Amino acid sequence: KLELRLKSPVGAEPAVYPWPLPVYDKHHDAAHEIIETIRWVCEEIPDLKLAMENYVLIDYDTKSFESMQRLCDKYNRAIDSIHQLWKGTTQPMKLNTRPSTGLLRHILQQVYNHSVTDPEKLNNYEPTSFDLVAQMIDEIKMTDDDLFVDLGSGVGQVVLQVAAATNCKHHYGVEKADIPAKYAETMDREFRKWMKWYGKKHAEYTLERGDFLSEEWRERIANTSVIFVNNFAFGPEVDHQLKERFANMKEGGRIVSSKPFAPLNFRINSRNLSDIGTIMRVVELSPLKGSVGKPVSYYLHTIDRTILENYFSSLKNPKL
Ligand SMILES: CC(C)N(C[C@H]1O[C@@H](n2cnc3c(N)ncnc32)[C@H](O)[C@@H]1O)[C@H]1C[C@@H](CCc2nc3cc(C(C)(C)C)ccc3[nH]2)C1
Repeated sequence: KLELRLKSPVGAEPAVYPWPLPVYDKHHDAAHEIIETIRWVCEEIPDLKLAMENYVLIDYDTKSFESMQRLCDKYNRAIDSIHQLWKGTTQPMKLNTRPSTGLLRHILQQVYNHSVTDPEKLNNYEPTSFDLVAQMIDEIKMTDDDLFVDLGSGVGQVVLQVAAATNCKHHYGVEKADIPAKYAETMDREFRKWMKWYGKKHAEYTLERGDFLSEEWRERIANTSVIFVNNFAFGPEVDHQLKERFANMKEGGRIVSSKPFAPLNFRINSRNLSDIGTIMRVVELSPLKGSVGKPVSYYLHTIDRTILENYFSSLKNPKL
């Protein structure tokens, strides 16, 4: 049918690619997706690499189908070879694995390229976040008991990313507007599709329609251990409304944001006991060197009512 097919490394349904090979944006074509996909699978399987590298030269002219099929076939043949070896005394790769950071960037990238049909329909109302978000996840030091929500989910790329790098129960995304929430519906599928295509595990997640300020979410925000929220352009109305939901939150949970929900040099005194800063720490996170008003940093808030307790331990016994 004048097309290309890649064979899944765990005998899942192959990836179909129509010719000519679609270009998605100024820096992303499906041609390189392929090349990437291949060398990423070569990564999981040292054997496939062994069967490929010692023969392949990696590079081909992407303009020619006669040259792209040349590679795909080579790859597809190497796959069968390994699958045969999978019938021998040797074990296959462990199926219950999470993606390595490197791999996952590529995966989410595919999910974007394939689901975002019109890369302009949202980018008009919106203004690599991956590397950034990755940093935050190491900073969050997430434990198997936490719950995560992205407030204002968008198409939920982060929702997905957290779901693959951490290890917890149903993680959630909340999106009000129909457009990005609609894209999220197919973003759900492709992600789950490609994950199976690669044979990698991901925590349960759910990309939802709704407003986070609404009555129902008041409750849920309080139950959620980890909160990512990009609040750069939020405006005082909504900013205050969040602080109240964050108030109810359990002890020790975290909030990551572009803008601080509590001042940085916050000392507790007379006319500030009502303020949210009383129940949380706010340490500043330094930005990754390759990501973009140039001067920007980030803020990690941790629920700490010992901050408060100390002030009420101090009103008893003035040492000065
Ligand atoms: C500016 C943020 C909040 N957001 C805008 C979206 O918020 C949505 N939104 C507005 N108010 C809404 C409402 N009350 N309920 C439902 N959703 C609403 C709105 O529809 C819009 O699509 C965009 C971020 C993008 C989602 C992916 C994402 N990038 C993140 C970056 C970060 C950093 C800054 C800490 C690194 C953290 C989390 C991220 N998630 C969508």
